[PDB]
Amino acid sequence: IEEVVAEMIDILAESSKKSIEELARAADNKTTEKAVAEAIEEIARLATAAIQLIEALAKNLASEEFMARAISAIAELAKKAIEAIYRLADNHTTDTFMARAIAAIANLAVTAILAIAALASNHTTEEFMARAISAIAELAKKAIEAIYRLADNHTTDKFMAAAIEAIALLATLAILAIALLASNHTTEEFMAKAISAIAELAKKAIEAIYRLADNHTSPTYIEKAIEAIEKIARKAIKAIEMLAKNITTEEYKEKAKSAIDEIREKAKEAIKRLEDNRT
Amino acid sequence: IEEVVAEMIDILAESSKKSIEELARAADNKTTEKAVAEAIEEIARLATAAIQLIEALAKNLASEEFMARAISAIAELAKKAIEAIYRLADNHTTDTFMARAIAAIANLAVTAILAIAALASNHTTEEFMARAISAIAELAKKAIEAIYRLADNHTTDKFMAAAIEAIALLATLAILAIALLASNHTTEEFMAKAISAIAELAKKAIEAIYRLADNHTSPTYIEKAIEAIEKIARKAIKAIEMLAKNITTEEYKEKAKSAIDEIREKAKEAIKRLEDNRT
Amino acid sequence: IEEVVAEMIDILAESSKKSIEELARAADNKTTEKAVAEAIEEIARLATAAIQLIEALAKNLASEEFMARAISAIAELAKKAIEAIYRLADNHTTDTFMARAIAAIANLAVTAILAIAALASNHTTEEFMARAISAIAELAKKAIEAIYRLADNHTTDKFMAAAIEAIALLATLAILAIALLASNHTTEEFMAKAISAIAELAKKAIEAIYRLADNHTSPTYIEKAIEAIEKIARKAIKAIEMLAKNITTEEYKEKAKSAIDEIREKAKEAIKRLEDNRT
Repeated sequence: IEEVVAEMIDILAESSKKSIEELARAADNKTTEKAVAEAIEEIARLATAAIQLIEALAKNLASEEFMARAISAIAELAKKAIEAIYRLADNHTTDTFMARAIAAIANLAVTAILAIAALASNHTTEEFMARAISAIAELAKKAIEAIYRLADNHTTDKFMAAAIEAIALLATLAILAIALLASNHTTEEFMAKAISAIAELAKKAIEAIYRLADNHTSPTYIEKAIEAIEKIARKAIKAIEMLAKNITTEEYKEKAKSAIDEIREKAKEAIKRLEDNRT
Repeated sequence: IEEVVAEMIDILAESSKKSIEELARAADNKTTEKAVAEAIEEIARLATAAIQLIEALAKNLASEEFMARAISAIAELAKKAIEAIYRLADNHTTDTFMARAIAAIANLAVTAILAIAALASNHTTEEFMARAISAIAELAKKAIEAIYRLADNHTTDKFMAAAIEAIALLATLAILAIALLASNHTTEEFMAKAISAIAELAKKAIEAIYRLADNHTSPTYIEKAIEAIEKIARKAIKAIEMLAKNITTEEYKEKAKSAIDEIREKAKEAIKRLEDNRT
Repeated sequence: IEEVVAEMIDILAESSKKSIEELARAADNKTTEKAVAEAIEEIARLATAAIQLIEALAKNLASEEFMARAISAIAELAKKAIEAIYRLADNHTTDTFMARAIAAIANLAVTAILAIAALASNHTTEEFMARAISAIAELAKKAIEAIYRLADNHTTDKFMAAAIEAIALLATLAILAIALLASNHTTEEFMAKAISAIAELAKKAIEAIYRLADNHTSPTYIEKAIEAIEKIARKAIKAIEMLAKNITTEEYKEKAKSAIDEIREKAKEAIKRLEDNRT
């Protein structure tokens, strides 16, 4: 009975969340930063382990109802961990450790997204697939935002550039993950939302990278930021287009065409602002 | 040829065993405590990594004989790692690190249990599944006492509660894992053996939590211990109940209810005296 | 679309590689030996992480060329990390840290090989499997040399014995992995090539261990070295034989008989010279 298996999943989830919180609460009472990073590491490893366990267990589910429960559980684990890591990250003074917290957030997000994507591939109901797609989008945006806020506190362009790199992958993979699942929708309504979700991800990543990039002093890194931004846009456009290639009603695609145009105009404007501020 | 795959699995196991003890042996002559904790984590990683590798290798096996060896290998790894961690944990003076050691064992035990469950799910023969049931029970019991033994030498009570929770999950997860495997049996005698295993785990876990509670100083903790105990009891009973539902013969059922009756009252017995030890 | 999954794989591979080079670059300018080791741990985990992600994704591919891309990607990941680690290991003065470095190199190679082995099992065309066998063999040979070069820099015979062990495990598993993959060849031309790969691996591992053993002063470790060499030879010979039973043409078998003989003669020569060096 998967109900019992889903219960096994819940048990793992609640404990993981509980452990994460207490460890976080413990970290607030510690002084030396190396140990604070360890608290983040413990949170990161626990979340990664639990996600891996739940996924492997989730493959043994035939019921979408229970598969949605596993995905629902997995997403909250990621979000909870990301928040815990973020607030702990606010207490770091060394960019190296702040970079590691950023690294941890990205890797959790990638792990969670890919896990959800792999599970979501087995859904026949579009409603549940839309929820999985929604979860991925929310995870990507959350992780990207956390990284941005942390990035403002770096002094080294190299570390800010490293943050930019991490954001780009979160954007790319999330889009790709969404694309694979969105390709499997027969309902036109849900397909339009994926385009909307993708567009928002593109806008978020592009804006964040711009804002970090605007704080660079070295031309070499700003050029890397510019390179990164358009690649996100080009990826997003293909995703929207390919999904649009398989939809028949133009009403929704005209908005999809609008989405493509907005992504371009936002990206072109962002890059344009960056080049104008270069020497 | 699975013989070769089993040979790869065996090689992985022996190497893992070799590394774990050596690291443990090294740790006994080092002080610091940080390095001993590092050794424990390394041991945890070795066992977890090896178990994950072995499972993945074991999943491509069709012959049950080789799979039982794989299940046995996983069981042996845990016991060696657990025993090693326990003896090393006794060499720490800072209770926090012993609490961390408890975390490693619990997470380690869970990894092994689910792995065995996943392998055992592919068995058609009740005999080999029965070996897995005993193994899972033995892993939980070994880990639970190990956690129990460690809790007695520390000074901060809440970590006993942290230990108590960890104990609860081992009991909790083991029961469900046992339930899933027992569910695939057609012969009534073996189901009774599984119920007995469940009963032993429950009493084992419940007694431990009780023994920790008398060593607690503040009132809220025993209520949590009480909370922990009862959740274990109701489920185990429910698991036994649902398994008893699958028996047609009148003889065995009285023992299943006997198991239920013993689990309830003994649990009741443990808890109420705590109220006598409660303020 | 498998292209999209392969596209996701591409992002992960380049990024892991991106991070690996950067971590290596940072490590070379730092002074605390632990921080270099810390970077190595990061290199190991990231390399391990990407493989863990890629493998699960690659299993969802139907086109074999894309599977070969994944095998290639995994292979390139391992080599890059190993090379990076070696460069860092040369900067260690303490053998203790070097033993850990040896472990990391070994563990990465094992991870990649097993991943490829699991992936390679899904190829029906002998051509790509021959590439898969080749990739595994080259990874093994590369890892053996890196460890061998590092072993030359140790002062403690015990740590070299650990290095000898590390070489042995890689040789054995690669040989066994190749055997499993070679078992799936129908063309005798291709089966003979797998035998050749095994023979080269055997001679290489034996050669490394022999040269390391000559630098020992203690008989106890050299006796372990004879043991180490001999176990490898026995495994390789039987592996080649098992492959030979499924060959129908006597011509290729003579090469296998030759291959076995070359392995045997190499081992006795190696062992005998070691016996001449005992007191």
